[PDB]
Amino acid sequence: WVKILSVVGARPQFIKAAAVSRVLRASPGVREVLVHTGQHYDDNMSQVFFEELEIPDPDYHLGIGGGTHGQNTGRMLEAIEGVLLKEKPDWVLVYGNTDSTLAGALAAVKLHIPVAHVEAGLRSFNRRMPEEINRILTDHASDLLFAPTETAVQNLLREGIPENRIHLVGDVMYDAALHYGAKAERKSRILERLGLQAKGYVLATIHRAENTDDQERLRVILEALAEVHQEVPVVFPVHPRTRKRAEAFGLGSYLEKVVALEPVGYLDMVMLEKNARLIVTDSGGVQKEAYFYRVPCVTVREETEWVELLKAEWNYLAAPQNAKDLALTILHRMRTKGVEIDLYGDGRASQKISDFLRKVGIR
Amino acid sequence: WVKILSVVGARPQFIKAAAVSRVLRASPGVREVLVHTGQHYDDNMSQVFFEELEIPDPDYHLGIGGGTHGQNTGRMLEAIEGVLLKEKPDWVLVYGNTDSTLAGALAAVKLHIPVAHVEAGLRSFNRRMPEEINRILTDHASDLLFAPTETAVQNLLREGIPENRIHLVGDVMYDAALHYGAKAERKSRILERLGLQAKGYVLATIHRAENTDDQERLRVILEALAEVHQEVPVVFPVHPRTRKRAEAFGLGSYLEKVVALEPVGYLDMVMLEKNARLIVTDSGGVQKEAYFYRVPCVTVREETEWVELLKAEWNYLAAPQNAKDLALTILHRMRTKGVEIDLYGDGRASQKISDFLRK
Ligand SMILES: CC(=O)N[C@H]1[C@@H](OP(=O)(O)OP(=O)(O)OC[C@H]2O[C@@H](n3ccc(=O)[nH]c3=O)[C@H](O)[C@@H]2O)O[C@H](C(=O)O)[C@@H](O)[C@@H]1NC(C)=O
Ligand SMILES: CC(=O)N[C@H]1[C@@H](OP(=O)(O)OP(=O)(O)OC[C@H]2O[C@@H](n3ccc(=O)[nH]c3=O)[C@H](O)[C@@H]2O)O[C@H](C(=O)O)[C@@H](O)[C@@H]1NC(C)=O
Ligand SMILES: CC(=O)N[C@H]1[C@@H](OP(=O)(O)OP(=O)(O)OC[C@H]2O[C@@H](n3ccc(=O)[nH]c3=O)[C@H](O)[C@@H]2O)O[C@H](CO)[C@@H](O)[C@@H]1O
Ligand SMILES: CC(=O)N[C@H]1[C@@H](OP(=O)(O)OP(=O)(O)OC[C@H]2O[C@@H](n3ccc(=O)[nH]c3=O)[C@H](O)[C@@H]2O)O[C@H](CO)[C@@H](O)[C@@H]1O
Ligand SMILES: [Cl-]
Ligand SMILES: [Cl-]
Ligand code: NA
Repeated sequence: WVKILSVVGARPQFIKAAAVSRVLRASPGVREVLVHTGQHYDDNMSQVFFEELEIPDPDYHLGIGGGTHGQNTGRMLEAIEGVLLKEKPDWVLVYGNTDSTLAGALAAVKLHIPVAHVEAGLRSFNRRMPEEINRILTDHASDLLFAPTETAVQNLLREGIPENRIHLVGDVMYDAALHYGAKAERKSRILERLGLQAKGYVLATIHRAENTDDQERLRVILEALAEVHQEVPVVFPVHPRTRKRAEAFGLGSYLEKVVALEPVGYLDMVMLEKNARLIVTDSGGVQKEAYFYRVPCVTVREETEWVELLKAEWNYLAAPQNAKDLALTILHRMRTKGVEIDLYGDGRASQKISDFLRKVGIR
Repeated sequence: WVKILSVVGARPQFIKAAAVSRVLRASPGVREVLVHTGQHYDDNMSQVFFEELEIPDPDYHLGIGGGTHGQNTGRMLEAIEGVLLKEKPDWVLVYGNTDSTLAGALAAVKLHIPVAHVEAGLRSFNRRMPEEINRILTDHASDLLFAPTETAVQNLLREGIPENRIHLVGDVMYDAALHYGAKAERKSRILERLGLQAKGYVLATIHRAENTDDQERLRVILEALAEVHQEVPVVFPVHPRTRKRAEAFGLGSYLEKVVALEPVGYLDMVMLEKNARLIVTDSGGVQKEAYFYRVPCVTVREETEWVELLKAEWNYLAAPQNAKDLALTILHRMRTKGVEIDLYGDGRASQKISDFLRK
């Protein structure tokens, strides 16, 4: 009856989409079309998520990826528009803040197709971040804004977005963690294969462009991880951009001084996060995931969007300026806990989102 | 030296860049680089402005136009990104609110090149207009905002954009009218070849998507204008978009019933605006221009971005609901006038901008 077309491109977008897609598939008023831009294309970055989270094959795969901002965004814009003219959906759902997100929103909004932004209103206040551009422009292009936190609500209101278009629904990635938890615990044997026990390692992920594209920042990080490793084993699934940059900069050797893995699937990843002594990341989603599992976290950035984690003291910023301090901060915070607090809703964000889409009516 | 790279695609943008470039051309410590996206390509929509306004040849011409929103915008984003990578400017300047404008900003922001928006903060609150989306996304992507009006300023502040990034400089298209008026006087002979008497006609332009793509709205307008023509001749430079939609909906006879022209150069157009009894338009520029020459204006839309013109009684909104209502509104308004008031500044917006960019 109502057709809702989702646009996904990259790993974190398949996980969110998994959770929301489940509710939309199950809903009777609702046919879904999934468009995968091709932004993430390696099997351990894309395929594995579709398999392990039980997502059906995309209705479209545009096969666009590996280019500049300008190539990727631009080619995505044109190709998504193509799909949209054929499919003529009632809603376009875009997720998060990848180049794929912005391309989806821009494609839709000029065709007068209502766009709903899942994970809306987050701000880094750091415009050099491409993801800051993406979420600002996406949000102002959107008709519905599904905010995960009250901070995000307040950001949107401050940018003069009407309250009637903003919905605090919490976080679908919490829905996903809750839902897929039993499957992870049953199926992952990553601890076994690595020979690791509960709380006998630190988990690390790093891929922010601002960390990977600057040789000195990256060196600071790899070196701090290696030092940390001497005291507590460090498990490092390595983003494909991070590996490419490490290699290009001649930092290959630093990956040998830790337990460096290829990108892992969600199920393995849950298990690593759950059983870590501490998570160190520059990832958006991992910051929250650490909090889900009540594991202290260190964010290797000058800022985070998820400021509630800092207030609650589950998270702590440590910009990579010298390996000495970064290593020290990590080992110190390894001993901390934040305060008890519920964030991110009740794990039924996707259900709230589905309901608001079905019941908004024609303008 | 500061490298300022201007991105322009459409007629209105050439006219603004004309005013801004003359100032930067003759400014110490500034190299100007101009990219033409190719969005307007016809000689009567593009080349004629470069020629008559003495705008230098573009350093680059990306040759993109005539496609969808998606196609135009997408190819311009990739192409403009190409040039920026080769030129590495200190600033990107974008103008107005066309698809070219958005591509330009978006290309630049992702390379961490600062973007200045010339004519920032205008709002129609008609979110469906592709120009509203364009100016909103652009304003939010820009680092400097050159607002032409106080309302444009209040619009930005309401959207959370901080005061220290907003400069009220007035309107460069005012600058342009001043500078080129004289030349329009000596070189324009359009009244001669059309055989019109000064104040012997009404001037019309229509090209908003929401008027042209909607058969019934376009019908009301060409109907209404033909009835106006029975009473006072109607002179109608027909935008190419308008011509094609009119022809598509089999409305081309209403065009022949009035004095329907291909698009004309800025010089002819200045003449026509100056010497019209009243101007009927859905253009943005042309409504300001009508006030410049104290010619009463009727704006064939449900709203305007330039609210000060309604308030000053120089302009009057007339939604295209009914051919006869629209025509009577036009015929009525032509023996009206607005109040004594100076808008859009001193004719030195271009220099105020040029100044903020070196500083
Ligand atoms: C900083 C930033 O803007 N980030 C935006 C960004 O996501 P992100 O930074 O989280 O990238 P990412 O960490 O690759 O994926 C995490 C997931 O991978 C899983 N994960 C991670 C590593 C791994 O080896 N295996 C695995 O399953 C983890 O378990 C976890 O579930 O794109 C997102 C999107 O557009 O949807 C936005 O929502 C984000 N915005 C925010 C604000 O968080
Ligand atoms: C409504 C809207 O969004 N409009 C935006 C739009 O401009 P616009 O509607 O004025 O298009 P347009 O009317 O073709 O050109 C006018 C010029 O053509 C001259 N003109 C007109 C007809 C003609 O035959 N010959 C000629 O020289 C006239 O002398 C006049 O100088 O794109 C502009 C841009 O991105 O820079 C935005 O600043 C505008 N935003 C605003 C707010 O005005
Ligand atoms: C601009 C943008 O949208 N950035 C997002 C992108 O980062 P990410 O760094 O993956 O951004 P891109 O999609 O531009 O990929 C960058 C580079 O990674 C390599 N590559 C990428 C994918 C793949 O399957 N194989 C591969 O080798 C290529 O060298 C490619 O050029 O996804 C991340 C999640 O994982 C998000 O946090 C980022 O916000
Ligand atoms: C979406 C967009 O940016 N719209 C702007 C564009 O409208 P405009 O209507 O020109 O928008 P486009 O640039 O998409 O052109 C639309 C159509 O006009 C025809 N065409 C255009 C140019 C040309 O030289 N020859 C030709 O034939 C083509 O059929 C083209 O597909 O410029 C106007 C100024 O004139 C601005 O008021 C509009 O905001
Ligand atoms: Cl990662
Ligand atoms: Cl026109
Ligand atoms: Na369904």
